[PDB]
Amino acid sequence: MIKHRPHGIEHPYAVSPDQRVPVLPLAGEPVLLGVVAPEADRVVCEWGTLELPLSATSAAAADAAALAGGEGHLSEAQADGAWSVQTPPLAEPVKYRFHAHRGGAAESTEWFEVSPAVWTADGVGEVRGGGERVRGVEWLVSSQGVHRGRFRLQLQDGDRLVGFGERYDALDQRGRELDAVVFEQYKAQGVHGRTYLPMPFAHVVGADGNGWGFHVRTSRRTWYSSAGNELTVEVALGDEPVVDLAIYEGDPATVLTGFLDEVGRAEELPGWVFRLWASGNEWNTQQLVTARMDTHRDLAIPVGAVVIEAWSDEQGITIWRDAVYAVTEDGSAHRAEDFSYRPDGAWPDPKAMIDELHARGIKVILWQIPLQKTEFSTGQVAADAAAMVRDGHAVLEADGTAYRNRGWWFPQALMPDLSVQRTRDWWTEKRRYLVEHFDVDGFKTAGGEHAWGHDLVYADGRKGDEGNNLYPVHYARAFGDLLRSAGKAPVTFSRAGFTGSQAHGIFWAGDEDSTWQAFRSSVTAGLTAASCGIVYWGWDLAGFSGPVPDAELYLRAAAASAFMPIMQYHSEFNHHQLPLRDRTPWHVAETTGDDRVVPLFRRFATLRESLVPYLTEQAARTIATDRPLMRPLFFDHENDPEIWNHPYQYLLGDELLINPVLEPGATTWTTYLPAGEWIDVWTGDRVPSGLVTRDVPLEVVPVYCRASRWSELQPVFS
Ligand SMILES: OC[C@H]1O[C@@H]2OC[C@H]3O[C@H](O[C@@H]4[C@@H](O)[C@@H](OC[C@H]5O[C@H](O[C@H]([C@H]2O)[C@@H]1O)[C@H](O)[C@@H](O)[C@@H]5O)O[C@H](CO)[C@H]4O)[C@H](O)[C@@H](O)[C@@H]3O
Repeated sequence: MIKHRPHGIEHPYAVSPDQRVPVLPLAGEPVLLGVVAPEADRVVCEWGTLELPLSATSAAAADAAALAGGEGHLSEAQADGAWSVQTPPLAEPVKYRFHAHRGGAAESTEWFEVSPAVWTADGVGEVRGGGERVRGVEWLVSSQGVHRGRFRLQLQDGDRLVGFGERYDALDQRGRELDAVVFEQYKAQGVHGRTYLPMPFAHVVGADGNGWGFHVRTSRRTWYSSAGNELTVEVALGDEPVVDLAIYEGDPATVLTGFLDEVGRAEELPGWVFRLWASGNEWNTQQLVTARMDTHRDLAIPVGAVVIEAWSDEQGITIWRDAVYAVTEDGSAHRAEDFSYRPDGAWPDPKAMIDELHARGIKVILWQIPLQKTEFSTGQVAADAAAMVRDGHAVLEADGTAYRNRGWWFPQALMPDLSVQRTRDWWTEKRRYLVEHFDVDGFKTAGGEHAWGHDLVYADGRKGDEGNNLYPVHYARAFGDLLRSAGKAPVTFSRAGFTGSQAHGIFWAGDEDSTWQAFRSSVTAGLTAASCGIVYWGWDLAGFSGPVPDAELYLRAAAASAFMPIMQYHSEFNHHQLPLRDRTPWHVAETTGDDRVVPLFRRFATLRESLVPYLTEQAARTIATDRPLMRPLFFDHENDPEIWNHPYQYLLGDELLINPVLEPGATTWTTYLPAGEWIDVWTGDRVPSGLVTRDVPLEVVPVYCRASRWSELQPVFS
């Protein structure tokens, strides 16, 4: 047997051994041809009129690590039935196929074709809307059609580029190469410069004149680079060679208003989301969740929400673990009364647990994935999978078969097609009893990045090249709507999204190690996301992955996060080994032996509770004025050049300036205070504008209040 798939697995940053590299060669480029034929003595390619012998070797891989989820998931530095050959350069369309044989038994692949492409300024295609800001329009064309547009936006000296969704490497992207595509990068997002939540939108800000911004209106992939005075924008295309480009003019907030008016905006969430969120993945039973929350109560560390990740049967992920019930063969949803819960099960009485948590004022959030596992051939999970295919609730391959997940996380799983209302209904209907009976307050909607390939088909008419980036938006929206339909606020908690995600729930920065570098990246992620209109945002403070963080990093992160839109701690699945990897304050104290951790965390959490009315009012202003909640200084201060030397500072709402302590061992910290009158919130003293240095013991993160509103904020800090 011999396999060749010209596009391959379509990992957006990687190639697979069965494919053509590159998929679309420029004219003059050679192409590398991979093929997988596990048992073959010899493999040849019939390439045009030539015959090209294949060596046994693969492309390549550092890409196989990538296909396994990247370095965070896999090493195994090394350790495949793969063959490859490099062709002559491509001067024209070539038809090719492959011939292989094992010891005198031969096979032939189907014919394939590849047409070389060239960049040209000549064409019927147009870039609409950029006015005189756009120069150098070119199109990437082949005998097949127009594949991509490209053009340049004029920049002025002093201009910064801030935007592009949620970014972990830098606030200002000028001088860098980046793209916008939804991808799950497992940790080290800043290092790779990738993101779960890209947007083809940015602020152009800081030149003497008034600033502006742009939105490429596409859900297809886009690429960006800036050198000298130009920003280069490359746009993947569908059948129509048109790029529609929106330009917004004004101060940064007004620029944002134009964008959000077009693509959507946050609505006001209940004030309780501003309290502390407690989480960890290994709280997998009723006993564990109640024990952890009891410890919160007993240590007097206030918590407003608890996330339960492994709550479920781990199959369909819509039923409590150990619940007993009659499987519905037709794949229909269950009523609450379908279920009974055994005394010895993982969750003997989940309603009583939730009622008690509610009585203490703690909200409850359940984990979700937009995936139906196929690895089980029996039970409810299998009945629902069959129902998805039968009734058309599954995202489809070009050939009409159901898409099977190509990623490393739950491979082969189906994706519910959330692009249309009927399937959004069907999928969330299975979760309805959780909200209506069990009174669950939210969903942590994890994942959403799983759709790979350009020719996938969605029921809304879109193909995968357009629709795959949109999928996480549909995903958050679906569960938001479930909550609304039960009369509850649309609180979804999501890592992934795209243009339009602004209007659905809450977002967290995703998976990271516990390191100062990850801490710094996360701040940048919140700042850039806010610049694009993502209002309720948080991260896993001091990281959820690997060994428990040291006291210093933990407390630095906790202090800063108390000043961020969403304060949450979290911990990754450890295989239930001992010792625990919990990120709870008391387990961190236990692990480090540091007796400052619990009392100082308590103070931060206690101050946090006092900040809820302020955060609530500021959130409402953010939603009304589009001036961000976690606010880079260029929004109010844009003509001040000095602000760009302190990219990790921000305004929390109008009145408070925050300066996270981002390095280990720091006994002092310097803050740049822009034009205005300031007050150190810890001493209540007046402070002048400009650079200000103060001591930073662990109980302090630098915070300053506008003098005129300090009367309102003073009780919070007393
Ligand atoms: O990159 C894929 C994935 O990696 C991590 O999970 C790998 C893990 O998946 C399966 O076990 C999971 C378990 O890890 C946990 O997942 C909750 C987790 O999901 C997201 O992060 C994961 C990594 O943990 C990432 O997507 C999310 O961002 C994070 O906040 C969450 O904590 O719990 C679920 C449910 O119990 C479990 O299915 C798989 O079984 C396991 O073998 C694999 O190592």
